[PDB]
Amino acid sequence: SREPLLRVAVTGGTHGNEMCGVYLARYWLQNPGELQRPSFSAMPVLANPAATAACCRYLDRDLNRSCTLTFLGSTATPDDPYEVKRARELNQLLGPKGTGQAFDFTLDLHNTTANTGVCLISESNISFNLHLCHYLQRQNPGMPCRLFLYEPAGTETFSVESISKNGICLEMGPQPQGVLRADLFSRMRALVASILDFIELFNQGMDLPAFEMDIYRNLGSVDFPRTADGDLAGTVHPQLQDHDFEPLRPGEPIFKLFSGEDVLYEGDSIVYPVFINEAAYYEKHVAFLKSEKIRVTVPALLR
Amino acid sequence: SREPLLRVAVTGGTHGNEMCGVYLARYWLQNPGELQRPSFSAMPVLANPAATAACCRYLDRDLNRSCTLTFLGSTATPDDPYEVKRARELNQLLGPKGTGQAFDFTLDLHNTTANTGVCLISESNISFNLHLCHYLQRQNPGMPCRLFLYEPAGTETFSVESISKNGICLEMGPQPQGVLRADLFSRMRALVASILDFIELFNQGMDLPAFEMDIYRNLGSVDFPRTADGDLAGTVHPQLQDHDFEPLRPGEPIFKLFSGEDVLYEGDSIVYPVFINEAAYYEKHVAFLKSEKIRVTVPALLR
Ligand SMILES: [Cl-]
Ligand SMILES: [Cl-]
Ligand SMILES: [Cl-]
Ligand SMILES: [Cl-]
Ligand SMILES: [Cs+]
Ligand SMILES: [Cs+]
Ligand SMILES: [Cs+]
Ligand SMILES: [Cs+]
Ligand SMILES: [Zn+2]
Ligand SMILES: [Zn+2]
Repeated sequence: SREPLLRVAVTGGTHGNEMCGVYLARYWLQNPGELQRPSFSAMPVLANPAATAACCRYLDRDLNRSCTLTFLGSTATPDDPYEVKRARELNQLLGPKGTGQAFDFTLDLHNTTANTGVCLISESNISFNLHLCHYLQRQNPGMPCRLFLYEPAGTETFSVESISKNGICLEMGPQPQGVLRADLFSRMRALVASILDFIELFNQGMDLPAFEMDIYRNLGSVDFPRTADGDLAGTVHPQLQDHDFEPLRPGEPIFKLFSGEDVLYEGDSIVYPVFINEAAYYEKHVAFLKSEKIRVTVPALLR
Repeated sequence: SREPLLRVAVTGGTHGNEMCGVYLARYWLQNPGELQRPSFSAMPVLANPAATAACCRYLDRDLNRSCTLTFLGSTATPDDPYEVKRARELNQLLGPKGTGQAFDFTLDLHNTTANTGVCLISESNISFNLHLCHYLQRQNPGMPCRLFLYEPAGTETFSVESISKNGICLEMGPQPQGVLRADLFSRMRALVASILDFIELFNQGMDLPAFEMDIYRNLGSVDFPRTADGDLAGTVHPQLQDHDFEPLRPGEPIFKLFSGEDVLYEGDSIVYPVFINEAAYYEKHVAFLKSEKIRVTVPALLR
């Protein structure tokens, strides 16, 4: 017995310098009509108002890492990081996380400086999210739309979309932080419209037969090569740069050191690097994430 | 009677989030050998240490707009912007500006999120700078190396390189702020080496015969389309994005509004837009600069 998704949010500016989501959220707040469908209206939300006003990723800490139950359930304090305070507001608005009052679905919009193209980022393999990705793939022949599965591996989910009963991140790159490209703005705007169309079809009872699809599952990160003092000793190798989701094979170059030497991948198997050279990840010690490409069977969603 | 250039500086991190210059300056500070030539050694300088440590363009104000004689000659104050304080240090180091103690040449390194490719930015048409550009063009067949002339039009020059008797900015894009690409790092490193080779040949007495070359001269800026509240109402049109230094003709699209309409260029003549969609220029109200392409005659530099 299918439950429609009637409480749906689209969040932008979770990171204040990722410009598509910032400007889409700002635009929809003045022009909500675009987010309405017959069965439901999506609420646009500017997730990090202060980082957005300042055009930076975050003020005190990364909002998209502050939505764990531990943070949300913490006793308030004047000294709390801004984004912890804001996370608690989002929990009031779209949660409380893990309870029956939480929103049905939150679509959280992101941009990356990595050449990811269009990808959906999910913290679990819930079949609805896979059907959604498949639907976007179908609506956009020739346009890659990949699903990146990032299981928290324990213990606590941490993202803004995790506050809702379900949700997903739409990530689009490459785009410099603080830069709004018309091409990505329009594409994201059209993909959001399609995601809302999908929710509408789902609500109206569309049968979604079982299928198989390739997805990418997080294996873990690789840091930039560093000096003893943890400064960069090199950066992403020219042959790896811009090649997100493409096979990286053992013995292939992953970094170029300032001293001139190549650093080769020393893994035992082929992996698929994602988020290659994201500005925001330098301080996180991630030059790229390794993923495994796996073919999964997606259960039917039938009335 | 030619005067050699013996006091030469290469400045990086004038803007703390432009990563090629940041990491080249950091690397050369530990490995200066690369900046030595028979007749002279270039001194590497990290221009904005605090913005660089924080990986942002500036802390209080843009350092590359703080080197006017007015700022440099201002009475110090605890309340002074950080970059005004730092500008005064650079004036002590490489100046004082407009006096005989100033450095012979400062090469200031920049990155832009605009697709400029390689360009040299000069605040005057001094023939040495044009010969330099021509030499780089010759050393790199097939690689555009364009000269952008940005006369202050009065009254005061404002850049870090303007502190020295002469100088120039080497600008390379596109690169996201906070991202270091190996390809641009190596290219800038090789161009710096060539600039130093040129200074060495000049010092050793190379004759530089007169020639003609095309350059681009600043006409002024065009702001993003804005709402009454000065927020973005659109961004750079997809047909203009990434097309720096290419002809923009009257009647051609320059912006795409969020409402869907195109904004067309309404100028009387063809211009050549530069710095199209630079992150740092949003707050400066510049979506691009208009330039005129002009063929100039460059005087010989003979012993
Ligand atoms: Cl489906
Ligand atoms: Cl990439
Ligand atoms: Cl020449
Ligand atoms: Cl551009
Ligand atoms: Cs509608
Ligand atoms: Cs790719
Ligand atoms: Cs040398
Ligand atoms: Cs170009
Ligand atoms: Zn993000
Ligand atoms: Zn700069």
